[PDB]
Amino acid sequence: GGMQTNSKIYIAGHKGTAGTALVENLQKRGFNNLVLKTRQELDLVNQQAVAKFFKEEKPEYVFLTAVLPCGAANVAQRADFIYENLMIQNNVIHNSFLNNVKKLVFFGSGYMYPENAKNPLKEEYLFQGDLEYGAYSFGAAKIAGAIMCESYNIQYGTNFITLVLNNLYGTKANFDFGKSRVLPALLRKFHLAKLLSEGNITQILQDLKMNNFEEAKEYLHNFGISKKSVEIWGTGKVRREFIHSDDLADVAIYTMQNIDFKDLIKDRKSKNTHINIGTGIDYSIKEVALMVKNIVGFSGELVFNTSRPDSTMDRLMDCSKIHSLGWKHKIELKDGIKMMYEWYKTQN
Amino acid sequence: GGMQTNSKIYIAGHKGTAGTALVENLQKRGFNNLVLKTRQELDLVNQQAVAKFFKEEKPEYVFLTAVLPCGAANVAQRADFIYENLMIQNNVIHNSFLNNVKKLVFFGSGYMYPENAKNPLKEEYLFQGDLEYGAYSFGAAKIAGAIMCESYNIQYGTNFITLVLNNLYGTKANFDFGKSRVLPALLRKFHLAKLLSEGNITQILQDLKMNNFEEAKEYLHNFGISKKSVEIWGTGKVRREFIHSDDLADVAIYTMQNIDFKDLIKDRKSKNTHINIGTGIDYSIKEVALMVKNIVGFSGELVFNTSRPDSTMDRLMDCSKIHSLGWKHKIELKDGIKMMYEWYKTQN
Ligand SMILES: NC(=O)C1=CN([C@@H]2O[C@H](COP(=O)(O)OP(=O)(O)OC[C@H]3O[C@@H](n4cnc5c(N)ncnc54)[C@H](OP(=O)(O)O)[C@@H]3O)[C@@H](O)[C@H]2O)C=CC1
Ligand SMILES: NC(=O)C1=CN([C@@H]2O[C@H](COP(=O)(O)OP(=O)(O)OC[C@H]3O[C@@H](n4cnc5c(N)ncnc54)[C@H](OP(=O)(O)O)[C@@H]3O)[C@@H](O)[C@H]2O)C=CC1
Repeated sequence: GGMQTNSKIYIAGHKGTAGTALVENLQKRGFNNLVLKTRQELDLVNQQAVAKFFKEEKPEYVFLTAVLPCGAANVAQRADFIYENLMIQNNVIHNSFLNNVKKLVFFGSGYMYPENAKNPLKEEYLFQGDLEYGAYSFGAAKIAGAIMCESYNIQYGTNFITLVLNNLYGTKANFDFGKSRVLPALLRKFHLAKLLSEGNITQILQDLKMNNFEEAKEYLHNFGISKKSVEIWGTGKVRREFIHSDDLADVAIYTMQNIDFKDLIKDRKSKNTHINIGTGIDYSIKEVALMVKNIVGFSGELVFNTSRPDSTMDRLMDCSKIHSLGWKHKIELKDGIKMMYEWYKTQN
Repeated sequence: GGMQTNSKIYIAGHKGTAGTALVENLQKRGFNNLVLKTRQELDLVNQQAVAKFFKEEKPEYVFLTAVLPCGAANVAQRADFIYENLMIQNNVIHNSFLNNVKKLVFFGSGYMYPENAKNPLKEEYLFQGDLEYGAYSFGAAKIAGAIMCESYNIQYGTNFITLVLNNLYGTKANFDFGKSRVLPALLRKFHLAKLLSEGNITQILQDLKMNNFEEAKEYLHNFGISKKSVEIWGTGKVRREFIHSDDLADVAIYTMQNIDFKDLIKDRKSKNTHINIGTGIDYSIKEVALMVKNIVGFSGELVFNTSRPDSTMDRLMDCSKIHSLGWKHKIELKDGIKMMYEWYKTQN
């Protein structure tokens, strides 16, 4: 009946934001029989390496967090987003089946839903219109991962569950400036703005990768940071939903212990058995940036540059299905950002 | 203008219905430099074997015809349809790019289009609604195939074209009942029912490769074959489009010679760069069956078994795009069935 304290657990991609929170929350709950492989010891795109790993380690449970993620900086990698994510998904999912994995959890993305779908997004809005253009191939790969899980559950009686989320953040998130995840990057930008407005050359230099402070200030300004203001592109009315990675780990563990494919099936032709996860509430980028600015204590202005349009669709999950299955989020956004900022300050 | 007589051409899946016609057409047209590998010498799902083949063979052009087809007999293989076809597509397309293949042609399916799309199906109907339940995971795989070709073309400037077709038949078809498509299967059914009505036990045993007539008669009845009737599972009302594999080979070769990715993009609106191929004409399964019945000369009647959840989905391509690009079909259905039947009695 679900995971046991001695169950062998593989968290794929365990160094990422979701993966780190899954490791720490599993062991806080008493599950420490973990199998972990960094990218350098196991390239999940390589089918031979993945098949060898599953044959040797025989994990009983799998949390598949590894991804090549679509972001504003790397959007040109249209081919890589579909190839690499399809290969990770196929390799891990099929080899879990071959080696009699008990349950698996795969994480979907809100980019799998049509660009013009109604918010809040229901699980049955899959395939109801075209995907957003920049995330088109990434979203198609996420669709194929969700359909793969379901197709293995139907043909082979596996228990492979897809949980779909929008924006992740966490106590120990990826604040690196290249793969610019929305909430961690906003937090760091207001933190650097506060350090700049205080005249703190050293901690800026340490917090950045850099040794030339004039180069640092130019780098700050490219991201809208100034002594007396933070400027962000757009109207500020684009709306986003966020989930703290402790809540991500909480629902993923709850799914392992409680939600089986039979719990999701329709009366006949069962489809759309993926489950949305999230907090069910969204905020405008203006409301989020202001919450970060207050938590950080930056004294300067918040400015929205409406000359270059934000373009983006709103994304908010309808979480009524996971609620009915017995799980709801524990961390509200203001409390979650405060957790993230306290860890961030005690870091470098 | 592209492939030359001495260009090295790889036809993946060369022993199949599409692949056999492509091979004979290429050879008879003077292309003397073909690489062919059976499934036993090259498993296209195995990434390691495929990467070795391209690295060590360096084909210049690729026709990707290998597939796990979705038919009425194997509809239960819902997981194999998406995993196996995704792996074949991923391995061949990516290792083509990795080894500087000049051009590739991939075959999509009309199951990639929404079940309730209007007919004739336009290329832009991709993602405008859900897929039919039986072909769902197969159609999702074929969607990802078409999107990967386009994505590699966009990011890397490859020249990977997707041609999308509905029902395939051909002169040297697979008649083997475990995998045979609906037109070759109907052909063998009426032929067998004709032999049964004529009473020649010996020829039935030879066609079925059986040495017990009581087992033979049980096998025929279970496939709906009798002295006085052939039954078909369905209403017989659904309308489908068929293309003969010689026409498929012709348009695949015509595409390789004439149609480039740069021809397919309307500037910034580069999406739906797949191309429908077909004959532009529909037939109900009832119309097809008694056309087959009259060509084999069976004296009996059709019988329809209604079944709990029949397809109800028509499939007919809109071919305006390929027609404007300079190709039209040549082989009408009645002529193609007669070609197939003449080859059939050559084997039996
Ligand atoms: N974060 C978000 O805002 C969203 C997250 N999700 C989903 O949540 C899941 C995890 O997200 P997140 O935690 O943000 O992902 P991260 O990008 O933070 O971490 C991903 C992990 O995958 C590893 N990885 C990538 N490619 C390979 C590979 N070929 N072989 C081995 N390891 C590899 C990376 O390793 P390295 O660090 O060495 O590259 C990294 O540790 C993903 O499925 C993602 O799509 C869904 C929607 C949005
Ligand atoms: N038939 C129809 O009505 C429809 C057809 N299509 C299109 O038809 C195209 C192909 O037509 P067709 O040629 O008739 O399909 P077939 O199944 O007739 O041919 C498939 C070929 O690929 C080979 N193959 C399959 N898997 C592997 C593998 N893992 N390694 C090596 N070889 C493999 C098979 O070999 P083996 O014999 O060893 O399996 C066979 O020779 C597909 O791309 C599909 O899109 C689309 C929609 C409907």
